[PDB]
Amino acid sequence: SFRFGQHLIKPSVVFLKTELSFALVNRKPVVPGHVLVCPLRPVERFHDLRPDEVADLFQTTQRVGTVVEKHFHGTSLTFSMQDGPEAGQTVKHVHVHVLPRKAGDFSWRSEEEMAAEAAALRVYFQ
Amino acid sequence: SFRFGQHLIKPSVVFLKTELSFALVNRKPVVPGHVLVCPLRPVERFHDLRPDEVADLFQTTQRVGTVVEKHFHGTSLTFSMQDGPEAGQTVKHVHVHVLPRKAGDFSWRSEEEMAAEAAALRVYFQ
Repeated sequence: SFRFGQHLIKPSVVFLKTELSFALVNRKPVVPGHVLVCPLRPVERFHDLRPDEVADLFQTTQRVGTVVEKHFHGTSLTFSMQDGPEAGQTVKHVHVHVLPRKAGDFSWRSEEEMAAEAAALRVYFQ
Repeated sequence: SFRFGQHLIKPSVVFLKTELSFALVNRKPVVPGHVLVCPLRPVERFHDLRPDEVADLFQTTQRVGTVVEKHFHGTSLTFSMQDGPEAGQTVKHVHVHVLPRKAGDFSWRSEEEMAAEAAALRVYFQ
């Protein structure tokens, strides 16, 4: 349904889609609620996004961060974008990792279980 | 000159200031060209920025990242925002760390030396 690098995400796991971005649940979160926010348009590097895709990528990231920090009971969030091969980018598509954080906080999901974290998450988005 | 948490940055070390954001050189970069991009307005948490401050924080971060990746010869960039106490936020002011990255890449500056990286950097900004 949704394009992410050279993988096709099923909407079942996509919990937000805006005018220019989309958000998905992780097949292997680093921590609970580890979600990703990407631009719909498939570009590998951050300097490739027109300015609007940027305002829309990060406005959406603000929103999502708040939801997962709430739903997953964290008290802080970590945002991180590995921009390019020497920075960690495996899948070649701009993407921000949003991880909720817990006091002294510090794998493989089933298409249906991820499908469950997704529906849970859609609820906070009006 | 510029407010960052409860420290007052001298413009000598500020190399970019937009309509709503500013960028500074690090008194102790983790790697060369480790710069920070913050909202002018002093808020501690990312959900506190109105939407425009967000579009302006991250459009500016796009620009800056490109400059430091160039000037400092990296081939990738790492962007990371420690949003809140349980995520690493020491100084309590929204801020994105932009670090240039190098193939297998992997402290205290003088007000005047930082003042030098700054002037160097201002040059790429028209």
